[PDB]
Amino acid sequence: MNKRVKIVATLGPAVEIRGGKKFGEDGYWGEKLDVEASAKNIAKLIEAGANTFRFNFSHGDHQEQGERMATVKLAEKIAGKKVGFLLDTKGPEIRTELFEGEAKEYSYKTGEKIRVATKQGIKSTREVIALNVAGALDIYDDVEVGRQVLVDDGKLGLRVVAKDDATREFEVEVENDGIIAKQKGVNIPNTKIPFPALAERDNDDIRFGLEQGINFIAISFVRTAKDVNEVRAICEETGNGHVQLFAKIENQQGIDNLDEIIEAADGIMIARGDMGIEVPFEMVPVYQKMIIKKVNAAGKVVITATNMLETMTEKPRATRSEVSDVFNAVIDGTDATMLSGESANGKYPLESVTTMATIDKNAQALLNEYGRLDSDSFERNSKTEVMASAVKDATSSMDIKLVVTLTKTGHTARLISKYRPNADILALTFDELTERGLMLNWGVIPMLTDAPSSTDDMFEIAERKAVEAGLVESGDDIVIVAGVPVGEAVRTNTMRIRTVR
Amino acid sequence: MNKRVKIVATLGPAVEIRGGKKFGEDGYWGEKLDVEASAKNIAKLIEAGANTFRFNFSHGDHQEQGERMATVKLAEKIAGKKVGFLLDTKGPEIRTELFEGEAKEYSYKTGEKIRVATKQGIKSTREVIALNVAGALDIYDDVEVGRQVLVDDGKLGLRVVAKDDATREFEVEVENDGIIAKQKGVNIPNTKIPFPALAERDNDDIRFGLEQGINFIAISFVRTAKDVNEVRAICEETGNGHVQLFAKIENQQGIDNLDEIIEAADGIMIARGDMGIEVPFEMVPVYQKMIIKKVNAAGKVVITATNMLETMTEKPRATRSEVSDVFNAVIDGTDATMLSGESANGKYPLESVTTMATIDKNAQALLNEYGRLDSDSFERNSKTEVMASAVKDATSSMDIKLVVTLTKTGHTARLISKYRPNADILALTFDELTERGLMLNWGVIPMLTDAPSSTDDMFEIAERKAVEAGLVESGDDIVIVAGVPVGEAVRTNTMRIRTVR
Amino acid sequence: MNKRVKIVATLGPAVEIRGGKKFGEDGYWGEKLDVEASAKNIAKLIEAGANTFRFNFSHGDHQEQGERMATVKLAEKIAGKKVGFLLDTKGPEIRTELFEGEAKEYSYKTGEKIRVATKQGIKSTREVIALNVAGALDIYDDVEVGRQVLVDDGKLGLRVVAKDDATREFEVEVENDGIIAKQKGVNIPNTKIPFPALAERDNDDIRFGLEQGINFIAISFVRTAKDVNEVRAICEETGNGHVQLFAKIENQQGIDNLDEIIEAADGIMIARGDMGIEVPFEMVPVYQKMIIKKVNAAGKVVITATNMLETMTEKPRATRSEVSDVFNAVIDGTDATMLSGESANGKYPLESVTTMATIDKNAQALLNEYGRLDSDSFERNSKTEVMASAVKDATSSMDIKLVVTLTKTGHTARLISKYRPNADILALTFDELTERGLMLNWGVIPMLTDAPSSTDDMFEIAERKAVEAGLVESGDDIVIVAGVPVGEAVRTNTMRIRTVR
Amino acid sequence: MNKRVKIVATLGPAVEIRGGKKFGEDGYWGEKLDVEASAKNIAKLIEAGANTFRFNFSHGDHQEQGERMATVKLAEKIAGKKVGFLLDTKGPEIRTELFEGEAKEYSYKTGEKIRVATKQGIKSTREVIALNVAGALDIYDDVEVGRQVLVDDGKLGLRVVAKDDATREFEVEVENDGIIAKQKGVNIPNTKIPFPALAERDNDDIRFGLEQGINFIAISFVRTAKDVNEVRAICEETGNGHVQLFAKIENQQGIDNLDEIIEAADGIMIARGDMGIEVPFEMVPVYQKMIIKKVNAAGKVVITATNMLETMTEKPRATRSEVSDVFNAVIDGTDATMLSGESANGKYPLESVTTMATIDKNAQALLNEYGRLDSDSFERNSKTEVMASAVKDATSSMDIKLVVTLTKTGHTARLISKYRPNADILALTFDELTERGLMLNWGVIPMLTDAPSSTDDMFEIAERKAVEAGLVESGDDIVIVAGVPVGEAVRTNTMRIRTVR
Ligand SMILES: O=P(O)(O)OC[C@H]1O[C@](O)(COP(=O)(O)O)[C@@H](O)[C@@H]1O
Ligand SMILES: O=P(O)(O)OC[C@H]1O[C@](O)(COP(=O)(O)O)[C@@H](O)[C@@H]1O
Ligand SMILES: [K+]
Ligand SMILES: [K+]
Ligand SMILES: [Mg+2]
Ligand SMILES: [Mg+2]
Repeated sequence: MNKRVKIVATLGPAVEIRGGKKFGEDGYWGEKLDVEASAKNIAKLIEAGANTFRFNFSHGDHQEQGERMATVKLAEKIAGKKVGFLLDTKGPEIRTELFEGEAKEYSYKTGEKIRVATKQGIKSTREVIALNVAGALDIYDDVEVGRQVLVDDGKLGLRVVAKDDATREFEVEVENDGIIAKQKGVNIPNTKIPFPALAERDNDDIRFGLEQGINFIAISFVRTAKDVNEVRAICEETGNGHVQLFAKIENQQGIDNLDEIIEAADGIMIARGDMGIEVPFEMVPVYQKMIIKKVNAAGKVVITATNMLETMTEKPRATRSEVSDVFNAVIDGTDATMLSGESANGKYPLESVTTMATIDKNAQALLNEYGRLDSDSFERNSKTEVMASAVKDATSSMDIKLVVTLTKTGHTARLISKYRPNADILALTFDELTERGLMLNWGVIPMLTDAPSSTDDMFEIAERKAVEAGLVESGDDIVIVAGVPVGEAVRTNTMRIRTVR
Repeated sequence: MNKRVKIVATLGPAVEIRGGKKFGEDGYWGEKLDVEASAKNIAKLIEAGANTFRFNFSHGDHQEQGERMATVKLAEKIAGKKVGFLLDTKGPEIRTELFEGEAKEYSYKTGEKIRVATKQGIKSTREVIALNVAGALDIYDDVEVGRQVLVDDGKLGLRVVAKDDATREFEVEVENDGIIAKQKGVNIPNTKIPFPALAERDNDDIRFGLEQGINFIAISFVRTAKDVNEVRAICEETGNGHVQLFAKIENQQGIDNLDEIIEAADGIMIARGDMGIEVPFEMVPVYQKMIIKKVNAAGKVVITATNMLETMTEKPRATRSEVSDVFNAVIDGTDATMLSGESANGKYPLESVTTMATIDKNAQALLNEYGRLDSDSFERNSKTEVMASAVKDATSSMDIKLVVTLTKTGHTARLISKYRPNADILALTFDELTERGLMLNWGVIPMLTDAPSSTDDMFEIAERKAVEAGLVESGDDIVIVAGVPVGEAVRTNTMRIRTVR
Repeated sequence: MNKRVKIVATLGPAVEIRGGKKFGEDGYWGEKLDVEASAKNIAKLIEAGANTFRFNFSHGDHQEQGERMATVKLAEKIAGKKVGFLLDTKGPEIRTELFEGEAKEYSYKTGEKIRVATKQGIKSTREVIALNVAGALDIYDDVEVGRQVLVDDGKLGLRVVAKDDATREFEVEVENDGIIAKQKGVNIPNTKIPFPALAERDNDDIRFGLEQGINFIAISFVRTAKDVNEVRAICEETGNGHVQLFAKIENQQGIDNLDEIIEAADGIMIARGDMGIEVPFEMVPVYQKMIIKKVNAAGKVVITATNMLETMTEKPRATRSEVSDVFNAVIDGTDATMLSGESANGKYPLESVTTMATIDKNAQALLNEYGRLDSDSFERNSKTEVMASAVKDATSSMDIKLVVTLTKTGHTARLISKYRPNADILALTFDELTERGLMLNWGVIPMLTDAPSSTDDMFEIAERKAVEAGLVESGDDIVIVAGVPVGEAVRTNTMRIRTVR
Repeated sequence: MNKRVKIVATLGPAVEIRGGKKFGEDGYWGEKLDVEASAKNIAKLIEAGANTFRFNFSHGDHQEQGERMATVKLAEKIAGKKVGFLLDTKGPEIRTELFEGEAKEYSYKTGEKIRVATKQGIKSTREVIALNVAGALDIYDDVEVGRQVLVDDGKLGLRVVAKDDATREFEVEVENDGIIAKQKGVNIPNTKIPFPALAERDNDDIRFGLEQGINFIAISFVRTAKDVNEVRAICEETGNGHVQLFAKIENQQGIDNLDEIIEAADGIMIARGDMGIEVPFEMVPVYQKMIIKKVNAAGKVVITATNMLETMTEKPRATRSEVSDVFNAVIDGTDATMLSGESANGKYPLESVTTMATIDKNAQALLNEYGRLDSDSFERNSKTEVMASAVKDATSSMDIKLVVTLTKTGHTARLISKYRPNADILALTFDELTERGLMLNWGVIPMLTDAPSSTDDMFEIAERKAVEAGLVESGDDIVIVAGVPVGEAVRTNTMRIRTVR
């Protein structure tokens, strides 16, 4: 079984050894990171099934993100397998503040009346919490009495009971027991804060990521096609046109403008953590099925994320609901499933990846019986798409071990992946950027190979590479597609059914 | 519009000029046939849409059949188009006898009591009719009182009211007004006459046809797989293995043994004239839909025949029921529609072919909306069949002007035809026997071409031949299939989508 | 088996005995009608399955039509079975005139030269054929040289070769051997004769028919809804609002206006004879399938007509194409099939009804497997229609012997019939007009009963009537619908599943 | 919106007030139960949508269970709403023992070494954990070194590293940080402990529960139909034949024997907590979808259980995966969803019921678009089932506000519920046992009414009861089913479509 559903694993201190000290150990942050040992841990995750690593710029500074990115490069060499590099931005969001005098939280216990400051560039006291609003907007006039301020994915709730004009402070009452922690999302539902289409912090973080070398950018809180277009401009201006942009849909505006966002973007990341707070929690499942169907229909990449194996942050086994959620996401038709704290911050990062790989592999087996996606309803809008439909027909007609595509830019691979064929898809490409770029497409196994010359037999190369990759053996039937001949073909125009020597 | 449904046209005196005298003219039979003029008439029928000519050995002697066959050869040269040659046998049947003293019929008017002789090798009187039973069986003991003797496709009915042992004669009463004519089918329903699996007259007629050069044999009254196998043995023994055998299903036994007959045969001819008398007339439509579905499922050829444009024997326009029957046969999924008396014996032979071509062409347009055949339900049982399914998918995905196959034996063409693609199928073949052999397959346009060498580009040849044939123009999209490379491919393994220069 | 598909039989001299003489015997016309002997012949057609008799006013005169209708009333008493009475109007048509002297017809040969008069109010001679043009129009200026004049369903073709202005006569050449009989329909394709809105002759014929007592009117050549509305006004004005109007679609204008025509009418008669000459003959099958689907969707009645068993006019058995046509019309979804010359003019009127009943009964058995109609796609537009859908669901769920509806106006029966349930429909109604009115609805067995009182058990009456009818026996399962209770119910609101005691 | 998907809420100390003290407050257990205050808390859960309360006999003792059941009877009076009573048996299971002294639990760290006693009838200490094995079995010889002992739904893992024959103790190493609380389920995968047919403890617990008055029994670890039959015998013997048995499928033996188990039982509880440890965790989603389809096909009840809103035990909002799990269970076709620790042990019992009701209500709205269940494939095996199919057809055909069934035993309501109609189902029944008995059927609103006499208008009563319920208003369309007339009817035989006055 080759795992068709791709895994995005968020990296962080959990797999990072510093000075021989593990995450949570006293004096850990004071130490310098141990690159080779940290690299070996990451390589296990690669071998376990991680197809792309996510670097959340919401937390670590550029030195932290850059060193972690460098470590993944050694991990690829240790593993002998390449992975995608994905950058997740802060976005038009609100996040929290530090405490005075050595405090890191207050036993925020239910029923008390306390305060949240709107004054920007400051820090907190037990009776008054400061919002490090991204950039430095003043939201005092945007929030009315009766609004709710939620801290840490909604773990703790604050009701605005009054507004103090003298200090520009909200007087709030704790609705339940919880923890106030730095760089924590703060959600204030039903609130129209006018944040910028692209904040300078995001612009700078993206440029830093582009200099390091990344393949994908996940843009937090995309509200319109404009949020995508601004990032696209930076990628094109810097000569990084190959970078794919995944819009993060996490609010009503992103949902209202979904069709326009899908058209501008290369894919969607269903950011359920913020979405379930910004919109009614009971509507997220409805939106998730609908987003997956729409993104697939557009031949784009969809990632399901947040709380998928949440319990695995503290325990070696996930809950029944967590396994069900990962299984259903695959059935709904997701290209990829994602791990956040489970891989970044948890006690069982490798176990979380292996557990997700096992469920994803089991669920792929039931796509024929229970799968929601319907390739039969699609309009075939181009000759390459007609070929992708034909390949899917071959995989339905007989037992096909592998579909091989010789693709220059990955277009043929994306269309074949879009059709969800009953076969793994080996994408033979001629450059590292195209190869890494296909890593989140459902069922695609990207493989680097020499660009073919006019005198080469591309069918022979496809069989040779598939055999080298260990994906096929003598007697197996494979479907191979290419644009023949090289140098005259305008597009993928040929389908061959071949029995492996 | 290229006519996908093939037409089988029975030849006869109607298009044959003898001594400058037309059929029906006094002294016509006494004259010698005019080959070139007769050839020009046949060429018009070829141009009108006849894809195969049927020679009924039930009527004319070997000199008549042989000269007619020779005339069709000149017609192909005049027309510039080749047609199939089909031989129809007498079979385990009963046919009628000559009258004494210059009489050719008696105004057989209803209610009289008269006689039918069983004595073989004799001739008739108004009060006593002789049965020229094929070969010379004695059926006197096979027919009981109360049985019905029907003459000329059931046009006239005789009820057996008594049996005279002294003369071995049946005493019958005329049930209705009609004509007793020579070499007329005589049906005696619910009668178990034990005729031979292969009569000597049939064996001799088939050998004569094989010496002349034929592509198909329609075997009258096939009751079991054995009837087909006996003919198959003669074809193989004489070096005529290329000949295809169409079983004629015209009785309950043929219907009971249909699955075995289909397996032994290359196709079925639904001989409705005898079938509608041998079995309840109201069941023929049920059998017709079922036979077409079964033969198509087997990738074999099905021909619907008898009374299709019957009125056109005497009038220039068919009845509403005749047009409906031809239209429905195409909708049911027939490969071919047939003309008997309309082309052989009628006053409007060319008009009958043109009328059938018009209805068949109109009906092909409604196959997507009303067509009974369902390719989706078929098991794809071989790699060439998987390719045929893939070609059908391409024709459904986008507008394909033509499907081209380079086929050595016609196997790929038959499987593509089986799938009923929304396109004409140009079958490029390397010998005349394969070319003529594909003439009754739905949508197949056979074309002769040089056998390809290892250095040829078969895709270029396919486009060149299609353009030469006038079937495609610049900008048209075509699907081309072949076994590449020539000399190493085991079978059709390649599908190419090409835009015509 | 009960025959679900209804039969319309055209009456004429064929079933009539004159002074102990049959049609086709010398001096037949000079003898008075043997009413009782003629009535006995008609009762046999009723017993054989004719559900309605058609009186073609294009033929003969009011006395002949009135006498024939009285004979049918006698035949209903002799058979103990009621039938519908249908009047077929002349419409905006051209008919050949009576001939001077004794002649009823003349035979013509290909190439003969004759004339066609345009002068109205005169009789034909063999050499000069006169026309009865609706509205007494002069068509001389409407017909150019080169136009074709066709006689009797296009059986005989006449070519206009010259025009004589002195006599306003067309000089024509006979194109094929044929007959020109008195009162035969004349078609002049590609001409635009300006026929009137409603000819006075049609107003007279309709008023005469309503006075005799009829249940249906088939309006010839309906061009627009106004043609239906004019007839509707006469039916309403005379207190004959119960009469149902079947628009005859026989020209391009009717096809073009089909939706408005269906909306105005109670049903459609597919008048294939004129339609096949008025429009390309190959399109009639396309139009037939489409009309049947549209009329059924509208919950109205569709009759397929002309040439269904044409050969049975002269012979005891129909052709294979004729049997195919009747079977396919049932499969297409027709409520009724019709006989014209076969029952009015032929040698086998009773046999023709019996043969059609046999084919129709066999075809009904294949509706589940091959039926074109799809009740699943219908919008249920009213509470009675929702009950009709529920009744069909019951018939699909289990073996239902009979559906019984207690209907004051037949609306519930029409809706149940629209749904094509897998059961016979016993329509218990309280007046003879409603009873005769349902005779052409698919599967409906109309039965007269006393109107139920508010103290009656309608479920018990339904079982008793079905049992007395011999339709069901002990242990049979039946579905019964009614509006309960009587006097409070505004519509059929109840469905009962009952086992026969 | 009425919540069609039923909720089972496990009761416990969480909703209980002891001497004016809440769960999670010092000295709570040393205070007498405040019955009235506890009853008021429970009434809120009833108001929020709990349809049945679950009493887990694996926990506490008969006095605690009996007192809790009495409090629920009080809560039913306070809410003016009735709920079902469900008893959950211990079954052939292993549970941790009570601890010596005050301790209810102990915390353990990874790598700690402790022992597990096999001796029965003793209490645990922190260093030596004792087990209550069903049937008081000695499992020492059944467990080898290297086996894993899991505690509390597999939350804590223990590895057997040595066996001490002197004390019959297992030496184990703690594999992950976790807690060992009293009376927690213990799983030892890949072992075959020979549990008895029905433990005497289960016989006692069931008899005690039946005496209190219960409507349902969930049988833990059903291995075969015999497990169901033994409980059934006790219910029947005691005159409690009305009690429904839900087999809990939580091991491979139950999965293997599912068809026989479903046949013996009234329903199935998908006990995912034990099932996820007993079988590969990735297979639970496959088994869940399959069990729901099979139970629904059988016209029986299916409950999905465990970890549905697990995070709500400690927090006010559930995770994204938890919400996905509840939504998917409804989409899969579950009759009911369940709360365990969330309602019995957590800080947010009322909120947990409210959150589940909200998700269940939203999910019901997407059943038309995404529902897995397909009533179209069912065989209608009886006349009442045919009526149920017809009712669903009515709800599909038009906007039906409510379906009302007058059912003596609830059979008609079960059949209507099986069909998943697009409407609420008001079940009018004549006894409280039938009424409580229908509380877990999908979409059924059970309502007590007087048994109708033969002079009563059942249709009028149905409308009046629906109106008094506030379920319908003037102009609403309702479908009513009944067996009419009362005293002659052997089953529901009538369907009425009625508009509310
Ligand atoms: O068939 P389409 O969808 O019009 O795509 C054609 C385009 O795709 C390409 O073939 C790219 O395909 P690959 O990257 O898979 O080789 C371009 O060369 C070409 O312009
Ligand atoms: O794919 P299948 O159905 O096994 O057929 C394979 C056979 O068909 C053939 O390719 C014939 O095909 P063509 O006659 O169309 O060239 C044979 O050479 C081969 O043995
Ligand atoms: K982020
Ligand atoms: K023959
Ligand atoms: Mg977010
Ligand atoms: Mg024959």
